[PDB]
Amino acid sequence: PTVFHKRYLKKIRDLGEGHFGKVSLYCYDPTNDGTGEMVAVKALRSGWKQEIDILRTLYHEHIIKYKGCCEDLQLVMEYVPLGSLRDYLPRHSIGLAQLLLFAQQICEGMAYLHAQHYIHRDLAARNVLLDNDRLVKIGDFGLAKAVPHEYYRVSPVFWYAPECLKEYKFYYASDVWSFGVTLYELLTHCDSSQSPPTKFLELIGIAQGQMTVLRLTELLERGERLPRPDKCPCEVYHLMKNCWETEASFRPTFENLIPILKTVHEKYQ
Ligand SMILES: O=C1N=Cc2nc(-c3c(F)cccc3F)cc(Nc3ccc(C(=O)N4CCCC4)cc3)c21
Repeated sequence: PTVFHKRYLKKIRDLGEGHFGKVSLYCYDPTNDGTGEMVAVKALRSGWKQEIDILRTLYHEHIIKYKGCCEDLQLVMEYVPLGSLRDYLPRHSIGLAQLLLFAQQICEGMAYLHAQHYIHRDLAARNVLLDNDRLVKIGDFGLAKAVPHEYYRVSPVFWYAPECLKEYKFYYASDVWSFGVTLYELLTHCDSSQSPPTKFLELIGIAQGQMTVLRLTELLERGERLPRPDKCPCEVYHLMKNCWETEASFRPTFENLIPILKTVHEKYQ
């Protein structure tokens, strides 16, 4: 039942490019009548095996469902046709309350992941999938690692805390910084023109590209941050800034954020 066979799997289309692999849509049809379920299949070496071993362990309402494996090994997951928040939000006017629900849902999945002693390492809107209108699922565990220790010794730098950029140490609290950035993306409706790379490169400029990471590190340590999104309530932006505390230990955990987001969700609903 965990094993899928190459002969009964037929390709429909490519879905995208993740960390250490391409994601493709297949229909898995043993019966030969298109009755069988549609599945997302990710394909590749050392780190690839790790993504299979990680996601095999994980089971949660807001983590993408592992279905099985296949001999090319390939990783078979549930298919979520609505795709990512990065894809979805630019075309669908979604209200503030729904966005906060998604935010709550991300933290519940991340709180689960951390309790299993894993860090994600690319928590970004491109890796948050919609199952349905009020159900996010976190995808792409290609950079995910098992914490040995308080951190893993290590790249999407515009989502990364100063300690990752400077000291090459990824903490549980580093994922919370990234969540802060993801929350910024949701509140801008994942608008390209307001994206973290666009905004940070406006602040840094591109006259000296060899020192992008240095200049990014320096501005963050100066206390400069991404602006408040249009129509974002002040309360919510403070929560963002709390996730972007320079000192990692002053950031809330994902367990701390859940009841806060529940209450903020209930306010604007
Ligand atoms: O269903 C899935 N099961 C796992 C998984 N992973 C990803 C994924 C990821 F999480 C991170 C990075 C890259 C990825 F591909 C995406 C994905 N569903 C997708 C659904 C629709 C489109 C699509 O039709 N698009 C997109 C642009 C407009 C056209 C594409 C992908 C799934």
